Amino acid sequence: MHISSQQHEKAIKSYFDEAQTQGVIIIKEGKNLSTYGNALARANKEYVPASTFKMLNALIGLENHKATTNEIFKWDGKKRTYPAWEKDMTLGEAMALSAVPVYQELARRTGLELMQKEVKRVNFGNTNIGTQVDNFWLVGPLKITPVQEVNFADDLAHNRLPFKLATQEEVKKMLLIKEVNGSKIYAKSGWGMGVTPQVGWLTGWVEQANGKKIPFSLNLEMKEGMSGSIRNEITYKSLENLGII
Ligand SMILES: *[B]([O])([O])C1=[C][C]=[C]C([N]C(=O)OC([C])([C])[C])=[C]1
Ligand SMILES: O=C[C@H](O)CO
Ligand SMILES: O=C[C@H](O)CO
Repeated sequence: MHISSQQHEKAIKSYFDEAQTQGVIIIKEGKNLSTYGNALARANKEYVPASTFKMLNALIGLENHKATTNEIFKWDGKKRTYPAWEKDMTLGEAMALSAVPVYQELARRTGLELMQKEVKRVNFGNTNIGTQVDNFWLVGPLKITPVQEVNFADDLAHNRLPFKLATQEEVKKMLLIKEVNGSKIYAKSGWGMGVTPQVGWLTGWVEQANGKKIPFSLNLEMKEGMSGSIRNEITYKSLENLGII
């Protein structure tokens, strides 16, 4: 509309600056990528995917019959970092809670050889999973750029990934995080705990009421003390500033 690009860029930059971190949000409209934020050079830099990999882990596990969407993964009874992980849950529940143990079990079911084949087949990030099937998305060697993440989101949103349609639809159902006046936001957060500096992600898309899908990827540095919700807050403020929601 009437707001200048200068003003949108200043606003979105300010959301990162006010959080006292450095980051970017990339938005894709059709084929065009737009880069906003306070550290634009991050757009083509590699970071661990962290829990954003759960989207791909789920696609792989479902496609390869290593789980179903109704299967309840039982809690083993051992102490976890958060109480919400000390419970039985499905893949979709684990997606929302970013329950690493569930997705480590899924990864171990898939196994190293198949996992590597599938990550290569999808062309995800640097494509390298190394030798440890249960943490390769967390500590390396798998890495991905924000441009690659928004492009993955665009692929999933439009059922373009090399998986069955129904596999993609199943995973997409797991990713609904917010509804805002008629728009739906599908996304997965990431937080690279135990990498340094720590990366934060929120990668997904907006499905507008008219059916248009607008992929995005937020990437920032998570600082001591920071709440995970800052990823969501910056994302929503940016999308709102641009009129996408
Ligand atoms: B994900 O939301 O980025 C996520 C959830 C839980 C835990 C981790 N990372 C993690 O446990 O990393 C090690 C390095 C294994 C402590 C990430
Ligand atoms: O990393 C530190 C902050 O961006 C300072 O305002
Ligand atoms: O940039 C994105 C492509 O999707 C991966 O090489």
